[PDB]
Amino acid sequence: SGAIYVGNYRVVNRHLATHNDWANLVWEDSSRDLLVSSTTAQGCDTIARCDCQTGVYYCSSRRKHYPVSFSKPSLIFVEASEYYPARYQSHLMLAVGHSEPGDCGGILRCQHGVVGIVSTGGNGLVGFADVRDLLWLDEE
Ligand SMILES: CSc1ccccc1CC(=O)N1CCC[C@H]2C(=O)NC[C@H]21
Ligand SMILES: [Zn+2]
Repeated sequence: SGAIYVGNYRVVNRHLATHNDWANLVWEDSSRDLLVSSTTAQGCDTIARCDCQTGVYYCSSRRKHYPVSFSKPSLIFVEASEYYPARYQSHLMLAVGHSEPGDCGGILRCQHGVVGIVSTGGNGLVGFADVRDLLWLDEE
């Protein structure tokens, strides 16, 4: 589990969104595994606006933050899981690292801010849904 809290937005994995998220929906995209809902309180996270390929992510199944090198956002075939059939996720970045399903939501960050959230994994790879192209998270 986990979310990004920027401005009056809450960014979560679409597959982990709650009824309150869906009842206060701003935007969702199943191909990216992302959903954004509105919040009453303002958040403290800042979104990175960059092309970094190195950063640090939180792994809840290890209670640890790990430094990683990750790929540029791309269209990756991802194997079937409990929440999705086997399909080609978009805007996904891969790194070598440990993950189990409940680590979805952990933040990946660089020197500029939040880069994305854990979305997939398997065989020692972890997959992050990028948010750096969602410029509208910075306003309104
Ligand atoms: C961070 S999500 C994760 C991490 C480690 C293991 C599994 C998951 C998610 C998950 O349920 N599956 C099904 C089993 C095969 C895996 C794969 O290659 N793609 C999806 C993935
Ligand atoms: Zn950066």
